[PDB]
Amino acid sequence: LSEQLKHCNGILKELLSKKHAAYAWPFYKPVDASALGLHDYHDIIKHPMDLSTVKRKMENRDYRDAQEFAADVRLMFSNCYKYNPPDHDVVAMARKLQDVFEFRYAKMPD
Ligand SMILES: Cc1sc2c(c1C)C(c1ccc(Cl)cc1)=N[C@@H](CC(=O)OC(C)(C)C)c1[nH]nc(C)[n+]1-2
Ligand code: NI
Ligand code: NI
Repeated sequence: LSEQLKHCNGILKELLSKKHAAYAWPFYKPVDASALGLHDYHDIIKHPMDLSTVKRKMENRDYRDAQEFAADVRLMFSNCYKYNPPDHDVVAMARKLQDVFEFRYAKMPD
């Protein structure tokens, strides 16, 4: 399951890669709610998450198993789906990146 964590790290690297940058970019760093004018963001989203935070957690050996990693990546998407109306541009981006994630996560070594 060090094997499994390596698969997770590969997925993370892919999500951050140029291949997917057109839709991944909003998820690169924490939402800066004040900068964006989203003064209700932290009232609605109790547990912010983004790919830089996932990357720091992976580098620090925070995640003890693949399931913990996947829960954080999915939290990041869920936050987007919670905050924004379903027809929003950023939601379309989240759905695309989540498709990339879920398909490759499903290829986890046993
Ligand atoms: C850096 C980031 S983080 C992010 C966004 C941006 C820009 C965008 C966004 C990204 C891409 C495109 Cl084409 C459009 C919007 N939207 C906001 C919510 C919003 O409504 O913000 C505006 C007030 C529209 C700025 C949002 N929700 N969740 C996330 C992760 N984001
Ligand atoms: Ni550990
Ligand atoms: Ni989960």
